[PDB]
Amino acid sequence: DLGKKLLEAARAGQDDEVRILMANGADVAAKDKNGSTPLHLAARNGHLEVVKLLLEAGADVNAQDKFGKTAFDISIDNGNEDLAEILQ
Ligand SMILES: [Co+2]
Ligand SMILES: [Co+2]
Repeated sequence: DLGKKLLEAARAGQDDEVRILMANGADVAAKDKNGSTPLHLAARNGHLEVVKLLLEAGADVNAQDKFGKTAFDISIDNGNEDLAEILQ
C-alpha cells in the first residue's frame, strides 16, 4: 500500500519516491509497527531533505511514536542539531 511504501521511502531518505508517492495520494499520517510516521523515520535516519518535504506536505510535526517521542524529540536524542533546528 502507498502508506507502507511512503514509510519506507522516508526511512530510506528517497525523496524522489516520497514526492511521487505523495503526488499519488500517499497518506503522510501513515504509521509503521511502532507507531512511527514517515516524519519519524526520516528524522531517525537524519534525512533532513525528506523531513522538509514531508512537513511542506502537511505532516503533523507533533505526532508521537510508541515511546511518546516527536521527530524533534528524536533529533534531540540523536544530537542532530540540524534536524532539531528544522523541527523546533
Ligand atoms: Co535524493
Ligand atoms: Co538523506
